[PDB]
Amino acid sequence: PPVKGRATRQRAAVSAALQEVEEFRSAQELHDMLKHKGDAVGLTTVYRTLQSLADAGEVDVLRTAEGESVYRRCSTGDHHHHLVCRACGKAVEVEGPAVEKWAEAIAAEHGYVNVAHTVEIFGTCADCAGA
Amino acid sequence: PPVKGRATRQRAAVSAALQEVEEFRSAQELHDMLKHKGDAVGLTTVYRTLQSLADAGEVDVLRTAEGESVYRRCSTGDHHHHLVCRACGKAVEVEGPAVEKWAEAIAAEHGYVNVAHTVEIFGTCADCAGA
Amino acid sequence: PPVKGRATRQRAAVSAALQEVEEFRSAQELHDMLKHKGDAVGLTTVYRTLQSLADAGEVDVLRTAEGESVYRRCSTGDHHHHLVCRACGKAVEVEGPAVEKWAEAIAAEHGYVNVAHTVEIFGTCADCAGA
Amino acid sequence: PPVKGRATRQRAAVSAALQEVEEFRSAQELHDMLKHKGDAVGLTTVYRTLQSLADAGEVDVLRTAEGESVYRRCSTGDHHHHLVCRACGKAVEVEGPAVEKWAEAIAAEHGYVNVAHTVEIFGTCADCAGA
Amino acid sequence: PPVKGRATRQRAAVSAALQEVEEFRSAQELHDMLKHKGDAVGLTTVYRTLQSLADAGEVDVLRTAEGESVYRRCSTGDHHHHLVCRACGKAVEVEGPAVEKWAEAIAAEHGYVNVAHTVEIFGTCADCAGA
Amino acid sequence: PPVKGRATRQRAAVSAALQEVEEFRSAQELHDMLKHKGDAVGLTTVYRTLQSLADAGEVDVLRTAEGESVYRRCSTGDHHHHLVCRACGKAVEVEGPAVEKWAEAIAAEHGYVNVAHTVEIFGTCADCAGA
DNA sequence: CAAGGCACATGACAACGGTGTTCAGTGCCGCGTTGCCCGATAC
DNA sequence: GTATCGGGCAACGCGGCACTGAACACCGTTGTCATGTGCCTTG
Ligand SMILES: [Zn+2]
Ligand SMILES: [Zn+2]
Ligand SMILES: [Zn+2]
Ligand SMILES: [Zn+2]
Ligand SMILES: [Zn+2]
Ligand SMILES: [Zn+2]
Ligand SMILES: [Zn+2]
Ligand SMILES: [Zn+2]
Ligand SMILES: [Zn+2]
Ligand SMILES: [Zn+2]
Ligand SMILES: [Zn+2]
Ligand SMILES: [Zn+2]
Ligand SMILES: [Zn+2]
Ligand SMILES: [Zn+2]
Ligand SMILES: [Zn+2]
Ligand SMILES: [Zn+2]
Ligand SMILES: [Zn+2]
Ligand SMILES: [Zn+2]
Repeated sequence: PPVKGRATRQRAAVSAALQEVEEFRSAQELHDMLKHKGDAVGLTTVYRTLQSLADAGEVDVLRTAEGESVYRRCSTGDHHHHLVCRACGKAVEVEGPAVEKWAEAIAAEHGYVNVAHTVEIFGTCADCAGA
Repeated sequence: PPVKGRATRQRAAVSAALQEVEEFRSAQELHDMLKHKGDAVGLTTVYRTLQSLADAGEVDVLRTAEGESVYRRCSTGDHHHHLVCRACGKAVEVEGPAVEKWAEAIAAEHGYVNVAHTVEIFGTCADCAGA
Repeated sequence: PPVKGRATRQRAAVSAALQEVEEFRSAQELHDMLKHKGDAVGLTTVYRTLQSLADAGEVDVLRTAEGESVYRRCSTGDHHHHLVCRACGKAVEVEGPAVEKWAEAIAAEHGYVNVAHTVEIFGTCADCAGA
Repeated sequence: PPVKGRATRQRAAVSAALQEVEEFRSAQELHDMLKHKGDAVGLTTVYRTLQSLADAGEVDVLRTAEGESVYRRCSTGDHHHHLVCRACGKAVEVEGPAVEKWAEAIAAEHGYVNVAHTVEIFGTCADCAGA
Repeated sequence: PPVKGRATRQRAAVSAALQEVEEFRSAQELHDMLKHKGDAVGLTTVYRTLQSLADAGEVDVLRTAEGESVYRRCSTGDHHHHLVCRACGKAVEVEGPAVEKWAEAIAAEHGYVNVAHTVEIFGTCADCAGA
Repeated sequence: PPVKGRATRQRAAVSAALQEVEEFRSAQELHDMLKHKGDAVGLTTVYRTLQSLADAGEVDVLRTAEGESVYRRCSTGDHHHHLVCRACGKAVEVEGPAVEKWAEAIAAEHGYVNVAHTVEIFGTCADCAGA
C-alpha cells in the first residue's frame, strides 16, 4: 500500500502492518499492535496515513454498529462486498451482479441521477458456533 | 404507539411527533422541534424513549456519515430498506427479494449460521438539480 | 486519591491502577496498561483524571529527558525529592533540609520573593551496570 | 563559542546573537531576533547550530514549564546552577557545594554507579513587585 | 473565508489577517505579522490553513522568482490575472479575453485535450522610482 | 555556445550535450546523462555552466511545480513562450504579439515603468490519452 | 593566478508525535407521581 | 351488611447537572531533497 506522500519509514511500517493482517482492524488496535511489535509509530500518524490510504482507495473501510471504523487491505481491487464475523474479524469478498442490477433499477425507477450503494452482510462462522 | 413502560404524556407527545414527521430526524433536532411545539420535555427522556422505540422495532435507525443516528417511523411493518436524499431527507420504503436470496445464498455457501443484512443506498434527489 | 467531583468507575479504575504500581509512567503508558488489564478507559479521560489528581496534590508529576510528563503515586505526603533510574523506573524517596536551606539562603542573598526548587537526581543502579 | 563545523557566516551570526543577549531564549525566539537584526538565517539551521553548541558544552540548555527548551550563553566555564525569573527572563548563575555533597552522599548510600543532577530554582525578582 | 474543517479561533485569526492585508504575503511573513499582532498561532497551522484556503479556491497562490509562494485574497471571484510589484507586494486585478482566446486556439491547433494558462506580469511600482 | 569563462572541454561537452537533446531536463538529470556518456564532470561545474549560459541567454529556463528549474537550448533566439507536456515534455515555440501588446498597454495605463512578463501554459499532451 | 571539484552545509515545506479541544450520548440522585389498596363512611 | 370513594404509600417515572470517548486540530521540533560555500589543487 504505497502512500502518495514522500517515502518514509512510518508509512512503510504502517503499510507493512496492513499487508500482514487480513482482518478489519480499528485505528486504535492497529496502533497497539504496531506499538507491541516494535515499529513504534504515533497514533496521529496512523490516523493520517489510514485516512489518506482510504481516500486514495487502497484500503476499504467499514463502519461497525458501535460507531468506530475498521480498515483492511482487500486482495482484489475490483468493486466487491464483504462477509464479516464479529467474533473473529475474518472478511471474505463477495460480488453479485443481481444486487447491482437491482440498484440501478431502483435508481432509474425513482429517476435519481446517480446513487451509491453500501451493502454490508454480518454473520457468525460455523466454527464460532462450535465450542 | 405503546411503549414498554407506563404510558405518560411525554412519551405520547414524542410518539405523536414521530407520527407527523416522515423524515430522518436526529434526537437533538427532534427535541428542538418538540420544544418549539411547547411540551418542553427533557433531552435525556427523549434519548431514552427513542432508544426504547428503536429497540421495540417501531422505529428504524440509520447511522449517517457524521455519526449521529436518525429516527423515523415507517408505515409498513414488513422488513424493508430505505432510500434517503441528503438534500431533502425524503425516505421511501423499498423492498426486494433478490438481495434476500443473494444474502442467504452467500450464508449457505460460506457455512455461516445466521446473518443480518443492512442494505442502504444513497442517491441524489431528482428536483435537487433543478434550480 | 479521591477526586473532587462525583465518584465513578472510570476514575476508580485510574486510582486503583496508580496505587498498584510504583514506577513513573505517562498517561499513555498508563492507558495501555489499563486497557490490557481489562478496564477500557478512554485516553482523554485518563489525561483529565491525572491532571486533576496532580492539581489536588495526590500524585507527583515529572518530565523525562525527552520532555514527556510522567506520574507516580508516592507513599509519603510530605515534601520530598525523588531518585530515579531511567533503565528500571524505580523511584527512591530522599529528603534533605540542606538544599532547602541553600534555597532560602540564595533567595535572601539575591532578594527574590518566593522560591520554587525543581531538584531531581537521575542515576543508574549498580545491578543495571552488571550484565 | 567555536562550532565543530567549518567556519561560516551562519555559525558566526548565531554565535554573535547568543553573545549579545543575556536572557534564556528559545530557538524560535532567537530566530526572530536574528531576522529583525538583519541576519536572515533559516530556522532549521538555528535549531541544528544550537544543538551543536549544546553538545559542545559552550551553552547551557534548559526547559521551560510548558516544554519548550530554552538556551543562554553563560560566561562562567565551571559547573554551576541557574536562578531564573519567569516574569522577566533574567537569570543569575549560582553554585553551592551542599547540593554536590548531597548527590555524592545519596549515590554512595544507595549504590548507584554514576549520577547526573539537575538543580534549577524559579522565583520572582524585586522589580516584579515594584509597580 | 470559511475553512472546510471545524471552526476554530486559529482559522478565524488567519482569515481575518488575510482579510485586512491588501498585498501578497508568504506563509512566514504572514506568521510574523500575525505573531506581532498578538494572536500567536503556530507556523505549521498557518501552512495548513493557507493550503486549505488555496485548495478551496478562496485565495490565490503565486510563485515568485526565488521559488516561494505568496497568498492573497482577491475580492473578485471571476478568473483573472495579477500584476505585482516585487518591491512592494501590491497586486491589481487584470483580465484579458485575447490571451484566453489564444489559449484555446493554440490548444486546438496542437490538439491538446485540456490546458491551463499561467500568465503573470512582474512590473516596477510607480512610486518606487520616485525618491 | 560561447561561455564567459575560458573555453575548456567541460563547457564544450556541456554545450554539445545541450545540443543533441530537445527535451527539458533538470541539472541533475543532465549530469546523470553526461556521467552515463562517461565524461565524468562534477555537478557543481554543471550548475555553474548552466547559470552562466542562462545569464548569457543561449538557453531558457522554466520552474516546475516542485521547484526544480529545467534548462533547454531553444532553437529560435527570438523571445517566445514554450508549450510543454506533463509526461512527454516536448517543447514547441509559440509566440503572439497580442499578449505583448496587452502587457505594455497595462503597464502604460497603470503607469508602471518597466515590466518583465512570463507566460507559460500547461496542458495534457495529445497522444497521452491514446494507449 | 583562476578554474576545477570535492565534502559538508543550507532553508523553504513536508512530516512527525505528545497533548488538547469538540460535541453527540451516558450515568445517577434528587425529586414527582402514577397506581393500588385499605381505611373510613355513606347507603 | 353492602357499597363507593378518599387517602396513604410504594415503586416506579422524570430530569438537570456532570462525566465520557472516538475523531480531529494543535504547536514545537525533526526530516527530506534540490542547491549553495570554504577550501585544496592544477591548468
Ligand atoms: Zn473491500
Ligand atoms: Zn467467527
Ligand atoms: Zn455492490
Ligand atoms: Zn422501515
Ligand atoms: Zn432486505
Ligand atoms: Zn432531493
Ligand atoms: Zn512523590
Ligand atoms: Zn525539597
Ligand atoms: Zn536500574
Ligand atoms: Zn550557565
Ligand atoms: Zn551541582
Ligand atoms: Zn522578575
Ligand atoms: Zn485574484
Ligand atoms: Zn486568464
Ligand atoms: Zn512598488
Ligand atoms: Zn526559448
Ligand atoms: Zn513574451
Ligand atoms: Zn504528452
